[PDB]
Amino acid sequence: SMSYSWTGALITPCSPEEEKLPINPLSNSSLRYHNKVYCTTSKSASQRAKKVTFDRTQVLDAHYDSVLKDIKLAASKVSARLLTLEEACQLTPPHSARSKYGFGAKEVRSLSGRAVNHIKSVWKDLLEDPQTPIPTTIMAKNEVFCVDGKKPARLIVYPDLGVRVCEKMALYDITQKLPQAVMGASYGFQYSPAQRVEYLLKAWAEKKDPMGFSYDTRCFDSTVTERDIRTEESIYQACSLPEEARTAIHSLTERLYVGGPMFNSKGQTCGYRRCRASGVLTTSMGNTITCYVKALAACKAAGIVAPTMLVCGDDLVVISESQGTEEDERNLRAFTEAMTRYSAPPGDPPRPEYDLELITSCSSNVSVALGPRGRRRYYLTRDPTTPLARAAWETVRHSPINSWLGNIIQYAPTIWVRMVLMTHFFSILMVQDTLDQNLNFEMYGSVYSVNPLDLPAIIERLHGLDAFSMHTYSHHELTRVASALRKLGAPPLRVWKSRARAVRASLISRGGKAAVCGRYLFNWAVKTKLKLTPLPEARLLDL
Ligand SMILES: CCNc1cc2oc(-c3ccc(F)cc3)c(C(=O)NC)c2cc1-c1ccc(OC)c(C(=O)NC2(c3ncc(F)cn3)CC2)c1
Repeated sequence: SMSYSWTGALITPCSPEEEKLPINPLSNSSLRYHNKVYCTTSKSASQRAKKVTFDRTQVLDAHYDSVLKDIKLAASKVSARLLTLEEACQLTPPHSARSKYGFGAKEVRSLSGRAVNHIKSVWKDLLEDPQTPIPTTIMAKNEVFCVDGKKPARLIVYPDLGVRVCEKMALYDITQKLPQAVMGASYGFQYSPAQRVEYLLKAWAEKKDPMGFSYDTRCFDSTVTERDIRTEESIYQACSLPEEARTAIHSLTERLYVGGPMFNSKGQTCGYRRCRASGVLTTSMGNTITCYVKALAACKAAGIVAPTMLVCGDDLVVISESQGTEEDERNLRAFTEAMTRYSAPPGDPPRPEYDLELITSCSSNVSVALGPRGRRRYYLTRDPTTPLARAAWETVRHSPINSWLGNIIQYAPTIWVRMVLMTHFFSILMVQDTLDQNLNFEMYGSVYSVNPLDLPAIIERLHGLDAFSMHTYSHHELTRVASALRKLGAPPLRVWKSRARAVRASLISRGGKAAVCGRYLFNWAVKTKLKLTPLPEARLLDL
């Protein structure tokens, strides 16, 4: 069947949109930035709709059946509970999109009578009706990118706030338990960046002759079939559950997850979906389990020797025993053919790598830096151009949600985070006098809140003390930040190093947590190094 059907009505915005920042004609830097940086808007929504609309074909085999049976068996050992109406209301984030029924996240969170009783009828309706399609809204995401053409806008498909609370009642406990239970160590979302690196280093070292590859499915959400979604439901039903959860899970699968009509921001019918909805509670878990099932089966079909797998939604990495370059190349082609048969076709074909550092997954790669005594430290990095471009977007566009503080947290050991992002961020917090204030930031389709003064403790907990002493960066990391700065029209590293010395001194002068930030985060900026010791604060819980 077709992944989507369309009526011709536009995917409409709800906010003012901007494809490009206005150019300053007397600035060459403004010109370089204008030539390279763009924001996705509703205007490209139709181009995305064309790319994601296609017929799916699925051919399953004994390799697929065998893997599916094993994950159902592991799922059968899990016991999960219903969340009460109150717990599910409490799990709603402060600014979750308001309901069409005249109530927002504030009424849900505070348990206001009308919001609670509206959700109660949505819940009872799921128990008595297993068939009526649930309506959804389709919206074009506004994301900043750097060219090399332009990526069209990604689409978000989500049900009403009242339905979102009900999904949590039925499946929240499952999302917190099922992935780790059925995938074990392969479950990608259980690791901090230092633990992920440790996992990859152990996977690499345990092979006699390692080979690794990453796989990208072309438009994964659209490749998910109705049969794939009903299979996810049978995985969920393999768990031990209250009968009320079983009924609600079945109704959610048939009325929402398998498909349904999509409406734009104006209430006009946009189309009909017959694939994965991007904005449902089960998107991340469903994608991770389904990608894992299809990939493990494809590994068996291709004759991949001793695979160690790491799965993050549709992002997958397989580290295995190399059979030599010719056989590895034949095996990756057979893996791709099996993946395509299972309806998970490739975007870019996979390539075997014989150095862990050469694999790109979740836009990232492992890099090596030397410590002050010459010890090799391994950490995750990425090309810094798009994160730096996103950081710059907000200097002319003061957004209430920062789209680059997530980079400081995830990529804290990197040259580009330490020298540029940290320097710029702490500078702007001191100019605005917002240092000690909690701020909102986006991280993998979620709006988190963090206090900037807690950054040294958060970083040590997620990366270790090593994040504050990556002394000698690789030639590639050095070239990557220098080219990114040049391409965006930004000042070079020598300027950032001078600015960091002033930022370090200004933070130290404020004392307390601001002085800890200055001493730990900017030790790279001084020749007379302080001896950085473990933070007792890092021995606290962020998760
Ligand atoms: C570093 C850039 N990000 C990432 C870099 C990555 O590089 C590879 C990777 C690269 C090369 C390889 F050869 C193999 C693999 C990844 C992979 O697994 N591909 C299969 C991968 C995933 C993320 C990622 C995604 C979502 C997250 O979050 C959902 C997080 C996170 O770390 N979130 C945080 C947290 N999560 C869990 C936890 F317990 C503590 N902290 C801190 C807030 C990270």
